Order: sequence, then C-alpha cells, then structure tokens
Amino acid sequence: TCVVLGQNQYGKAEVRLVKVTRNTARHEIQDLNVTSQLRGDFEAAHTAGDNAHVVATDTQKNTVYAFARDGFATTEEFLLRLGKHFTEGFDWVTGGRWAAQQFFWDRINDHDHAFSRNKSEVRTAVLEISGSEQAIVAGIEGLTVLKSTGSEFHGFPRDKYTTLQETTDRILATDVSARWRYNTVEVDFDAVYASVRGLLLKAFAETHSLALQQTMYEMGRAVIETHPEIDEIKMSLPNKHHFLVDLQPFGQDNPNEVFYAADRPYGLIEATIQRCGSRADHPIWSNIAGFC
Amino acid sequence: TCVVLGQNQYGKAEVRLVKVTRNTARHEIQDLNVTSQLRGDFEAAHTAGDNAHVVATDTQKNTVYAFARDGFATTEEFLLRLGKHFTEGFDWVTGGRWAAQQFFWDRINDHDHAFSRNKSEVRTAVLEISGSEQAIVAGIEGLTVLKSTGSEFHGFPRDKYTTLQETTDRILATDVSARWRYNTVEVDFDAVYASVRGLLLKAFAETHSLALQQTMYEMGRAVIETHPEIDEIKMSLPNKHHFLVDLQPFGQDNPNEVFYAADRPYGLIEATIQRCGSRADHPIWSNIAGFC
Amino acid sequence: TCVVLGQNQYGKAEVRLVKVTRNTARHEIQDLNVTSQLRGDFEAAHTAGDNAHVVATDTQKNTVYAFARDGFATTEEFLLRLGKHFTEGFDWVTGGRWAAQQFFWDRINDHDHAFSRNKSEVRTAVLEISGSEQAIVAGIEGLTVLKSTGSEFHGFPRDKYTTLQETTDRILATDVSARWRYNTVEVDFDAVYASVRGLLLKAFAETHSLALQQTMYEMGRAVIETHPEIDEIKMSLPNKHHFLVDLQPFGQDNPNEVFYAADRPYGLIEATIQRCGSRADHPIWSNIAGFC
Amino acid sequence: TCVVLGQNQYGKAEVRLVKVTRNTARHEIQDLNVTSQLRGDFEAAHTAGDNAHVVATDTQKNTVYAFARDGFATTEEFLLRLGKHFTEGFDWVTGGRWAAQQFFWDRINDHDHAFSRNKSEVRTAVLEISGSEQAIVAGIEGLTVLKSTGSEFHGFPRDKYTTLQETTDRILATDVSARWRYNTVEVDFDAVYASVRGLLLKAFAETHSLALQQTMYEMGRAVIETHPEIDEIKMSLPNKHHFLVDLQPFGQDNPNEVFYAADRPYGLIEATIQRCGSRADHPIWSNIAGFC
Repeated sequence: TCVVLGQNQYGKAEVRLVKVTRNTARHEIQDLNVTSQLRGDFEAAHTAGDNAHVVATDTQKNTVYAFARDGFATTEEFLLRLGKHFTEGFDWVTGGRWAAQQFFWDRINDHDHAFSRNKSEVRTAVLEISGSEQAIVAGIEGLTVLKSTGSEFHGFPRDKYTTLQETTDRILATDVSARWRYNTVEVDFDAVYASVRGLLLKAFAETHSLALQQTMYEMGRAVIETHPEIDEIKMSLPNKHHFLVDLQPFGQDNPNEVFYAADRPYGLIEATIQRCGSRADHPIWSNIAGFC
Repeated sequence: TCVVLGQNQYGKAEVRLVKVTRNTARHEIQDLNVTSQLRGDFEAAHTAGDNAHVVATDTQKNTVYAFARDGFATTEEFLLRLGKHFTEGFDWVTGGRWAAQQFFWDRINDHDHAFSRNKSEVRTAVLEISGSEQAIVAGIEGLTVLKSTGSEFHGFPRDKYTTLQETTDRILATDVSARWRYNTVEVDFDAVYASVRGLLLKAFAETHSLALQQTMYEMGRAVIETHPEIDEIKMSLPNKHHFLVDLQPFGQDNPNEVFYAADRPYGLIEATIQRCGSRADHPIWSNIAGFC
Repeated sequence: TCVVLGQNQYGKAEVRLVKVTRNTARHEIQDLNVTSQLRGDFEAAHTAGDNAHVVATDTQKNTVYAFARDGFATTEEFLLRLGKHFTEGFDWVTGGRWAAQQFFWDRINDHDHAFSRNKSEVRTAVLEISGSEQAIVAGIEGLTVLKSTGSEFHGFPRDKYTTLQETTDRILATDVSARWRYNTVEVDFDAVYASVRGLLLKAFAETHSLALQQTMYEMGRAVIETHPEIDEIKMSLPNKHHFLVDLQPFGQDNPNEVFYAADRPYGLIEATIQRCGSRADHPIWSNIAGFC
Repeated sequence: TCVVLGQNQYGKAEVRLVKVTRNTARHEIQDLNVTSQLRGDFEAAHTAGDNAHVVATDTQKNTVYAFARDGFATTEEFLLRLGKHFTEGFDWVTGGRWAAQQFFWDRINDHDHAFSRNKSEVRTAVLEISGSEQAIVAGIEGLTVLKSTGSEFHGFPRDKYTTLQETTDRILATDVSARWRYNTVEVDFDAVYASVRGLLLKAFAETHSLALQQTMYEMGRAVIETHPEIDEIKMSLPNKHHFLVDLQPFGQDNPNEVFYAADRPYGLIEATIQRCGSRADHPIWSNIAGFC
C-alpha cells in the first residue's frame, strides 16, 4: 500500500495573553486567546520523525509573548506580525494560520486600572498566509439577540412529515456568529469591527422578518454595501426556539406572553453574502472552523 | 441492619421561562431558569413506591408557566408565590427550595421589541420555606473583574515548601460569586440587587489590596453597612492568576505588561461577612450550592 | 453598623496532578484534581490584610506535588496526609477541607506504559478536619445509566396543573451522583469504592421502579446494609426525560421505540439514606457542593 | 453596489434521538445526535422572504423521528436514507449535509434492559450529497490516550525564541480526533469503525515516538494499509502537556514521576494521510468542522 502526506499544519493553540498598557496612569487591557500554526515542508517530521524543520510549538508560544512586549495596535496587526515572522524566518515555512479571540473589558466606573469583563460578545480574527498572499477574516461570536415580535414564518411547503403551524407573530432569537473576509490588509480594523457590529444589530432589529434567511441576507447586505474593503460575510445563525406554552388545560390563555426556551434541537441557518463578482471559494474558509 | 430515610427533596430543575410583557408597544422581557423542589412527608414514596404524596415534577413545571401568565414584579416575588402555593396546597408538603437564575437583556438601539443579551453577569435567587419560616438569598454570579495594579501580597510565612516571591504590584482578577440573605421579605429586590452590585464593584475597584481576603472583607462590609435588610453575605472568589512572563531569555524586560492568564490551578478565597448579633448559621446555606 | 467575619476558608483549587509509578516496566498512573483549603484564625488577613497567618495558596500547591513524590496508596490517604500536614504544621490552622477528583485510565491492549481514559465515571473524595475529627466522604459522579423498561409512574395526585399521563412502561435514565460518609478512616478505600459502585449499579438495574425515589432508596439501602463503615449515603439523581415521540401524525405507531432525549427541564430527585440512629446533619455536608 | 447570495445551507441541528430495539427480551439502544441541512435553490427565501422552497427545519426533525421508527442498521445508513429522501423528494434541493454523533451504551452486568453510558469516545458520521455524487466521512472523537514513556522530542532548530530543552523520555498525551473518507458506501460501517479504532490505538501505543507528527503518520498509515474502502484519514491531535515538576527547591528529585497536567496552551498537530493517487482535496472537508 502506498501512503502519502496530504494537507497538514501544526503549532501551539490557545496561548492566553494579557497585554497591559500602562505608559500613563490610565491603563489599557488587551486580552487574547492566540493560536499559531505553520504550513510548509514537514514531510520528514511525519515520515521519519526528523525534527530539523519543526519549529517547536513552545517556541511559537514564546514568540507570542515576546512580540507582545512591543505592543500592538489591533488583534489583526499582531497576527500579521506573527505570520510574517514565521514565513520569512524559516525557508521551509511557506505559510500558515494564526487566529485569535479577543475578550472585551469595560472600566468599572471609568477607573484607571479596574475593569469588568464584557462577556456579551467575543471578537475573532483569522489570518492565513499562502506565499505572498495574506488573507484576514474578522468576526463576532456569542452575541445573542432576540425580537419579541416582528417575525413571521408562513408559505412553506408541506409534505407528509410537516406539522409546523404557520404564524405571523413569533419570537426570533439567535446567536450572531459572523465572519467577514477583507480584500486588503490596509484596514482600520477596530473601526470596521465596531461598524459591522452596529450594522448587523441594526439589520437584525429593523428587518420585518419573513424568515431567518431573509434577516440574515439583510444583515450581510448592510455590511457589503457599506464596506468596500470586505468581499464577503458568512453567518451561522441558530434559530433558538421559544415555544408558546399551552396554558388552556390550566384555565388560562397565552397571548404571546409565556414561552418555553428550548435548548435542542434548534434551527441552523447559514449563508454567505458576497459582493457581485468576487471570489467564490477563498481557501481560508476551508479551515475557518477547524481542520477536522 | 436498620436503614432510614434522611434529608430529601425533589422536583423539576432548570425550567427555562421567558415572559414577554406586551400590554403596550414597548415590550419587556423577563428571562428565568427556575428550579422547584418540595420537602415534607415522602417516606412511602421512597420505601414502597407509593406516589400518593408525589406531586409530579411535570406538575411543578406546569405551575411555573401557568403562574408566569399573571406576571410577576421581581424574580423573588415569583418564587415566593410558587413556594406559598406548594406549601399551602398540600398537607404533607412542609416546605421546599425554589431557585431561579435571571438573565439580563438590553434593548438594541432603544428599540421597543428588539433586544441583545447582557452576558456579563447572572442574577440568582433562592427561597427556602420551612413550616412558617421563609428565607430569601439573592446573589450575583459570573461577574469577572480585574485590577491591573493596586494589589500586593507579602508578609506570608515561608516554610519548606514556600517558593513564591513577595510583590507589591500584581494583577488581581476574580469571578465575583456573592449571595446575601435578607432578614425580611419586604424588600425592593431589584433596587437592592442594583445597589449591591454597584457596591461590590466599587469596593473591589477602590480597595488597595494587601490580600484577596481583605478585598472580599471590604466588599461584604460595604454591603452590610448600606443595607439594613441584609444580615449576611457569602462570597467565593477565585484568584485567576496572571503570571508575569519571563522575557529575559529573549533580551527583553517585562515591566508589568505581558502576562500569561492561567486556567488551573487557581486560588479560591471564600468568606462570610455578617451583621453583628445576627444568626450564626442559617439552614438555607447548607444546600445553597446543591444537595451533594 | 457592626460587622464581623464569619465562616471562611481559603486555598488552592484544582491542582492537576499525575503520578507515574515506574519502579518496574509495568507503569501505573494516578490522575487527580486536588483542592486544598484551610480553616482557622484568619481574622487579621480579612480585616487588616495581615498575611502572617496566610499560608500561600502557591505553597499549598507545592505541597501537593512534593507529597506526591513519595507516592500514595489511595486518593483518601493522600488527602489525609495533606490535611494532617497543614493542621499540625501551623498553630493557627485548626482544620480545613481537602478534595480530589480521581480520573481512571485503562491500558491499551494491556501495554506496560500506554493508556486510554475511562471517562464513564469520576471518583471523588472530600476530607474535612475539625480539631481532632477527620471526616471522609467518598463518591462517584458522571455515571450515566438507563433502563429501557421496568419503570412505572402512577398513583400521583392530580391538581388543576396536572396533565401528566400515568404509565406502567417508561424509560428511566439518570446521572448517578452519590456521596457516602465514612464513620472511620480505617477503610480499604479502593475496595469499598468498587463495592459501592457495584451495589448502586445492581440496585438501579434490578429494582422494578415505581418511582425514582424508590430506586434511589434501594440503591442507598444496599450500600448501608453492606458496609458497617458507612453511616449514610446521599444521592442526587436527575430524571433525564426520554419522551415517547408522537408518530401518529405521520401514520405510524410507536411501541416504546422512538424517543426524544430532552436536555432541560429535568426531574431532580435527592435523598439521604442513613443507618438508623446515626448523626443527622454532619457539618461536612454544608460545604460538600461548594461554599456559596 | 451589487450583492449576491453565495454558499448557503439550512436545517435542524442536534436532534437527540434514542431508538430502542425491543422486539425480543434483549433490548438494544441506539443513541444519536442528528443534524440535517439542505442545499439547493434558496435564493428567493433570502432575497424576498418567499418560503415556497423552504422545507421547514421542523419538518426535517420530524423526518428524523419517523424514519427512526423503521430501524436502521448503522448510523451511516440512517444518514444515507435521510439524504436520499431530501434530495430526491424536492426538485429545488440539490444536496446537503447530514451529520450524527453516536453515543455508546454498555449493559449493566449483561442485563437485558439496563445500561450504562460508555463516555470514553464519541462516534461521528458526516454525509454530503452534491447532485448525483455522495460522500461519507466517519470519525472518532474524545478518545484520550497517554504514553508515560516511549516519547522523545529533540533535533528541533533553536532560534532566539527557543528555550525548550531536548528530551529522550517524556509523556505523550492526546485526544484522538480522526475522520476518514470512504470511497464506497457498500461497507459494514460498524465493523470498519471498530477496526479503525483498534488500529489507531495500537499505532499510538506501539510507535516509539520521535514526534507527535510521526505518531499521527503511523496511525493514519495503519488505517490506510488495512482498509481499501478508505481513501484518506484526517487527524487533529492536541499535545496535552504534562510538565515534569521541579521538586529541587524542596530537596527532592523527580525521576519522571510527578507531573502537572496543564490545560492551555497545548500543541495542535494536524495532518492528512492519503492513499497514493487518491483525490487530493474532497469538498466534504471544507465544511466538516462547521460552516463558519
């Protein structure tokens, strides 16, 4: 039997970094969960256990903290520095994947050095280097939203396994997971993150939803229309079901007030909204959620 | 050998409830995770499988939703109504434990019916009824806070196993878990919750910490001194370590800027702060964290 | 306003320890998650930030690993050594709480030094020292069991909020969480753990269940009747509902075959089975599930 | 600005299914977590809220349970039945992705209808249909393994950020996540699953590891050489670090006995092992870990 090494990558995952900026009395906090993985010629490491090409995962971790000493303006720019370092510093390293989760902190009553975690969303960044190409995908996850009315679902086809009732008034609730790919690295990454977040919240709240597919489409369209530097945005939105409870056996009516919030199962509506004519299949999406 | 049924309680746990208030166009959301457990004469249920006294856990669940239809001003008042219902409605039920987690929602851009989850803290309430006595413990959990300076740890004894270096400047980070026992049910539960939350944050931020014990003591003291309706407050604070990274092997210094945020192990500092002369060990605390 | 420090304890939680025994070619693995907390005179630590009495949590951790170097026959005996060390080594330490989770490993094809995790149960031990008294509570958690028939629930009272249908055939599924208190430290801890585990599984499987209360009672009774060294056993059993799916809308019957395994809500049935005349409320149970 | 709908899929995720086989005294349990997603012409659903093509996610769920009523020989054959149903039954549905997690149960003391969960591994299956082409990827996850010796790491390059010491004796521990793509569906999926699991464990245990890359390569080679029906296998192996504790400050040596099992960070070593001449990149892998 003939065996060959295919797609592979390796490194150090979930390096927890906190960078305190204390040049003045008003401190700043940058809180990251960083993953560094390299791609290139690692044939002999796999087939013979030859580690001559294996930049140690411990070394990748050390590089994260050493680079953090210098500071970094944004999460994306920190990842860009790491990826350029590894691809330019090792002849057999031809690319890789560097990703981070950014955790937000609010000041406690605007104190200089006292903070509380904002857990209501997590920011993400994924950078993939392939030779001279650098591709950045920023994102938001864990942002839970809900409309208590202004959502309908009707006109769907019915087969012998269809029992779902049509409705013109229902709760629509989801966890916004969204990732958007930049077509350039020359981006004001923090300002675009704040803008995209506001656009997604606005389009979710203000669209009269006939389907979560339609809501998601309007969210993506609002992003693409406002940001030339973004080629496409992907969203994965669970439909977190709120079932109207039958109170009639207890002698009561339920005028869209009392709901059971189910855990599982849940709708899972996923879509890509792209600028007309842009690249259909960027390679970064192949590993954006993981290798396997 | 002789065997006997000891302490027992039973019911339905984690009933997820959403109550929408839509009498006007400005909707309100109340989002709870409710547990109902009964105590009393359940001997024959255990020793013989005689279910004559076993009010069904399904029935307790149904009662949660049916009662929710009427509305409720606060989480505590809803639990009080449930506990009164079960203890007065069944002769063999002498008490129980009713608990809820309250999840907070903010409006999206002040919209009437569009909301986003505030995940940065979870409110709790536990009500225990014993005969004619009832006790309420309110609480907060999941609130993560951090001081980037203004924390010291020195003067600790040094035994054969002590290697930690004294310091006058370190990060102090914790997850605030706090539960306080009311001495009366005549409380503005929402206003006291908001007050206690603010007091805990303020005392954490403003105390120059020589020990996490001291910070916690000042937090509890601020609560007790401001709220006559509270007899005691228990806190459990992990010390979520942020280790100063050694960058000297790389030719760099680390002036309290670059930190490794460790997962485990962690310090766990726990204390009770009480009003002088108040009850020493109320029974409600014995099962506040669970039965076993 | 007069404030006083009440019950308090502090230490290092979740110290992950792996002890390899390699005196011979056949290696052994002991895999523990250890928590060490001290009790005594810590007044000045809380009220003034005086750390003269504060044995550092880092020191407690170091003590765990240093003691592990000597080896230990069982988890309980390792906790006993730690607790005796801290209570005898510091005049102001009068007691404390030491706990561990033991994770089980199986050999891979009976190899000397290659193992795979047995994740189907986690063993627990909690030791509390109070002056000269040493109290040990051993336990099992995470053991999920299911009977596909041989379970009934009928004869329960019906109020206006009761809609549950009686049944003579249903699935009974639970997560066994069980903790038993020894009345002596002179115990063959591994052999009793193996016995108790077998007794609980046997009583679950072989009891024709008219109620989860009855099943739980029989499980505890088998333990108490077999083990003179155990005074009492507490169980907390979720009723993990498997709902019989209604397939009649699709033209099909469902003869107890197709089920929906719900996440929440769930029954939560909790009880104590004790040897007649034994102590009613040992203080260790007050903190067995946590401080607050 | 012109906007276009790109890649999209939708359906019902995490349908928890338990199928009891009880036509005779010896009951069998099949315990699945099933996800169904459709692909095809859903343009008007997104751009206009026209649901004429939207087979309801509730309907996909109902189909899971109705089909389960007939029984199914393996998880893969159940997914194949679902995918064939949806792609043939709706003209505008051109394909999709159906996935399942299978949870294993063991008998309690060989009882006919009493079981306990085997939590030590989770089986997975993913089926993708595109037009007339289909592909099945089976897998295993959550299987934790450990070698206490027989692992080395040396010969790696040393840059300015490298501090790791070479070693010839260390612990190697990982969580086996492995997914293999079949080149035909005419197979005994249960027998191949058991075979692959055994081969992976054996190759992990018996390879003298000079690198986790090498161990992973040998595990994949062992699978490819014995299974002509498999074209390729992907693995993602964390290096779950067990650090040799420094006991020298305590006057003790540590001859590879006492280890600290760290949570994060960890090595993450990922590779594909393919049969020579087989398809280099199969589209099923682009979404195998999620959409985004």
